[PDB]
Amino acid sequence: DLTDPEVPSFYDQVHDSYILSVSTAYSDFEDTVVSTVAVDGYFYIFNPKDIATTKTTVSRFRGSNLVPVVYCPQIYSYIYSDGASSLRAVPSRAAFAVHPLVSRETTITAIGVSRLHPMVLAGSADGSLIITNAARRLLHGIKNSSATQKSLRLWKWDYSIKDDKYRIDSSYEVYPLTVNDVSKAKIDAHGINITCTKWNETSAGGKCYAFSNSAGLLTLEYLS
DNA sequence: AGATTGCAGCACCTGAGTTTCGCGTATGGTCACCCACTACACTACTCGGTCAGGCTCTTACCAGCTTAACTACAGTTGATCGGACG
Repeated sequence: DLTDPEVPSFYDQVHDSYILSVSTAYSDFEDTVVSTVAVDGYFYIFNPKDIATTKTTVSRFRGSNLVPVVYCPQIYSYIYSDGASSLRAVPSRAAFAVHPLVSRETTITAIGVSRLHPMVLAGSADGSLIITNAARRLLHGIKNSSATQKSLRLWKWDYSIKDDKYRIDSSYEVYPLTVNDVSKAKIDAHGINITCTKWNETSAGGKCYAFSNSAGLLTLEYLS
């Protein structure tokens, strides 16, 4: 309680080890459920009214030391990296309904989403930044999912061990949804991994986004 | 409002990511056999000293003599010896 910070309202065990990310799935029609992932790999959704009577599991991942999880409030779905190399959506009231959104050759390290639109931004540690419409997956039929949903690479960082440049590539690439795909882990230059990515969420700024690599090359674009 | 057509819902054959598995190939581990080296106590044949046997050589003769030297009697002079000195 930010007004009474001396003692917590509750202190209950929910994971075996380090809890990496916690996220709130707010709604005008359902309880404020909370999701959590940890180095033990479990993804749990629960209601803070009573954890013990409500705790539910979405998945167990391989133990991974950075797992981005965010809430897409336009479609009431959590958006998460599987700790390896796929982006997936899970509705807060149907945990079994896991839909994979995109596959990448290197781990998804940062994810961003906004309160005004369903556009999800995901950055992989290969320096690739991808955009995809999560609502097109969530609000439509299962049958033609392998062809009706696609993604676009907005930018790619690259680096040369001998030339020492950072080499931002503006060229757009379309990646279709490989549903049955393998997890992958291609190692890449230390500075070119994407450390954060977020859209501005005001109406005036709503087409603007910001992203960063780990060397320091913060980058912003207005999508017009 | 019918002839032309799409959506998409049903069912069944199928495909890969993922898993469990069998074997190769090769490696450390069990343990059984029989070998090498060592050694305390022993086996046994020969060599060696001692003794007898008995065959063997070589001596030197009896008294006398007659060829050969000693072996006692015998006289002035040494120089250790006692026993006392320095």
